[PDB]
Amino acid sequence: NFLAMVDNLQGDSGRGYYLEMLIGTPPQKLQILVDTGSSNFAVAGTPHSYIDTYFDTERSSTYRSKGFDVTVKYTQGSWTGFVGEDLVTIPKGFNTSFLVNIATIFESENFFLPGIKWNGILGLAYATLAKPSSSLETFFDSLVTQANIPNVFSMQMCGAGNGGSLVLGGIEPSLYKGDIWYTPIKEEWYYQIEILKLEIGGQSLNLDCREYNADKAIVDSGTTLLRLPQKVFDAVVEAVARASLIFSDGFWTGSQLACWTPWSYFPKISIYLRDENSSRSFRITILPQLYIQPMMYECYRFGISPSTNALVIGATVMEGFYVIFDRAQKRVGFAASPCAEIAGAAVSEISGPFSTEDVASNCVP
Ligand SMILES: CN1C(=O)C[C@@](C)(c2cccc(NC(=O)c3ccc(OCC(F)(F)F)cn3)c2)N=C1N
Repeated sequence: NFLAMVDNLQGDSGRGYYLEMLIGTPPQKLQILVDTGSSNFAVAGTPHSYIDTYFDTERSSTYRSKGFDVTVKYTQGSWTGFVGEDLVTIPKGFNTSFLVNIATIFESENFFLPGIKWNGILGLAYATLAKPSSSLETFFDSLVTQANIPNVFSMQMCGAGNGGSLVLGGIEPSLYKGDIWYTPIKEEWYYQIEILKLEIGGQSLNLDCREYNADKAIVDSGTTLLRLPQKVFDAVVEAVARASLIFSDGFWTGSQLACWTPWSYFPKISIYLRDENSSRSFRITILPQLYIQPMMYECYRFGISPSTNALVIGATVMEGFYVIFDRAQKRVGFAASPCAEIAGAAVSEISGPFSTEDVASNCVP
C-alpha cells in the first residue's frame, strides 16, 4: 500500500522530518525523527521540559524490558536509555503491529533542544552502528522480517526554501520523474557512497578524489546542511566566492546572514557519483536555491558547513531529490523530484552518464 505512505512526514520548517508512530498497548503517540545516519530506535522515556510527550513503558501491557540500558554519545549530545521491546504501528503506512527494539531515554544532555517537535529518533542505517552492538536488531530489519516487505526504503523531502514521504518497502513512481540513477553502497554501516568529483559553476575542484571520501561520504537525513571535510569545505568556499564576487568572512562560517533574489549571483554545485557500472558516473547538482537559504526582502545562510571527518549529504541536499535506499541491492538511488521547487523554480538537477577515465578506480581511501 505505497500510496498511503505518501505525505506521512512533517518537516516543521527545517528542524527535521518526522513520522507519527503509535507505540505499545494501548498506543502512545510519538513524533519520531527519520534518520538514515543512525541505527537505534530511541524515544523519550521521562518528562523533559523541551518535549510535549514521552513514551511511558508502565502504561503499556505489551512492553517487555530487555534487562540492560544503553548509553549513546554523539559529537553533540548524548543519552542513556533502557532497552526493551514493544509493538509499533505507523498509521500513515503500516497499520499492522510489529514488535521492535526500543530505547527509552531517562537521562540526556543537549539532545532534546528547545522548540524541537520530535521526541524520538528512528535510525534507519545498518546493524553495525547499532548500540550497544549490532545484535540489537534495527527497526527496519524487524519490519522486513515480520511484514515480508522488500528490503528497500525511499524518501521524498518537500521542504526546500511542510513535509514529505517515507516509503517503507519500496519505491513510489509518483514521487519521482525521469530516470533513477544508482550508486553502490561501499560499506554497510552508514549509507556510504563513493564521490568522484565536485564541480562549482562548471569547473571542477582541484583536489584528489580521496579528499571527498576522507573517512567517508554518506547520505544522512539526520544532518541539516551539506557537510564537507575542512580541506574540501575551504576549497568550496574559495570557488563559490570567486564565482559570484559580491563577502564578509562570517557569511561562510554561518556567523552572519546576508540580507538583500541573490540566487542568480551564485553558481551550481555538482557532486559526481560512481554509477553501478564503474566505468561511468552521474551527477547530482544543487542550485543556489538549496545552499543560499532564506531564513525568515530576505536574509540568507550559507547551507554548507565543515566536518572533521565526513562528507555528509544531509537533509538540505536530499530536499533536491527522491532518494532510494536499496539495502537489498546494496545501492542508493537518486531521481529528480516533482516537489523540489521554490515557487515552480527548480532547485536541483540530475544527469548522466559521464566517463570515469579521468579518475582513479577507487576514490575511497
Ligand atoms: C548527524 N547525526 C547525529 O549527530 C546523531 C543523530 C542521532 C542525531 C541526533 C540528534 C539530532 C539529529 N538531527 C536533527 O535534529 C535534525 C534536524 C534537522 C534536520 O533537517 C533539517 C532540514 F530538513 F534539512 F531542513 C535533520 N536532522 C540527529 N543522527 C545523526 N544523523
